[PDB]
Amino acid sequence: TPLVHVASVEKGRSYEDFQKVYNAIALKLREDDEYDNYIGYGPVLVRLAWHISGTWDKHDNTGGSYGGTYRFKKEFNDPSNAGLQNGFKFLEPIHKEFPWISSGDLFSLGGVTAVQEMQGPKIPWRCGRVDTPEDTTPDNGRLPDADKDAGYVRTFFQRLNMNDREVVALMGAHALGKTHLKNSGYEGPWGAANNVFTNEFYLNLLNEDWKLEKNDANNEQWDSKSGYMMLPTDYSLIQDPKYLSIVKEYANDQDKFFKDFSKAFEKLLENGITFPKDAPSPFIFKTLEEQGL
Ligand code: HEM
Repeated sequence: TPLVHVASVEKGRSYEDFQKVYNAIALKLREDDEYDNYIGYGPVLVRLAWHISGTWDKHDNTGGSYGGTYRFKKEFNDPSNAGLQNGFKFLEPIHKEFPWISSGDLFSLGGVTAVQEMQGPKIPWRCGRVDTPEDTTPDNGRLPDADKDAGYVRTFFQRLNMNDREVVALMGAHALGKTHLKNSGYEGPWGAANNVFTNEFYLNLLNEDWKLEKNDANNEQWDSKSGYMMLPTDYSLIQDPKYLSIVKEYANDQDKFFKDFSKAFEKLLENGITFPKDAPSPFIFKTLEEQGL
């Protein structure tokens, strides 16, 4: 009924092989530091890994990270994917160096690497995604809109099998990077330390004096006098009572948030994938710093 996507390890590669891909991504992150006014590519990589995974539909098992479909024009040109071509171009040179890794494995590993190199938590990662044909490419319109409320958010995330806790944990990724008018019709960062992974998102949410205003794209965003912004969907996290108590927990405990994020992020990246019992356990990569590199 539902497609079945069995993870298949890239023939004859082990942990050490993947650690080398990780280290290559990481060294390039370190080196190409001028991107987006010195934010670096970390944030776009995280967003890339979420977008390739977010097309999943728990109803017929289509979409998700498995197929590396983002490589196809249809998904690549998804209006909701605007600005991701930058993460793509960053990974190409890497793919050329390690041509045996599948796309889905590379795209998703980029996300893990960025998080960990940006001082976030360790995210267990599993290999085995297999490139699928251009015809398995999901139609556009499965990624969420930003101009909605808590109800939309809850409903949406339900398609990916995420509960309230998972939704709020994952959204704390908004501490990274920023909106770009040209990409999404939103402009501004969510906080100050946008290339370091912290619970800043939650603090800003609770602590700033947010003003609803329209931007130059003629969209409404919540603006703070500190120069930060929140999307309607971000804001909705404090409008819903269930959401708001989680936000509070995270604002209060960065550890808690890190643990929750880690689980939800991995889950997000593994949705739609069946792992045979003989499959290797999830890998935990060392950072550059842990390797002395
Ligand atoms: C309701 C769900 C979400 C909505 C509506 C949303 C919307 C957006 C929008 C409109 C942008 C700005 C794009 C641009 O103009 O460059 C953005 C950026 C970003 N999103 Fe989200 N997002 C959502 C969930 C997530 C999740 C679950 C993650 C990761 C777990 C994530 C990670 C990021 C990151 C890191 C950026 C910054 C990228 C950069 O600086 O290029 N977002 N998101």
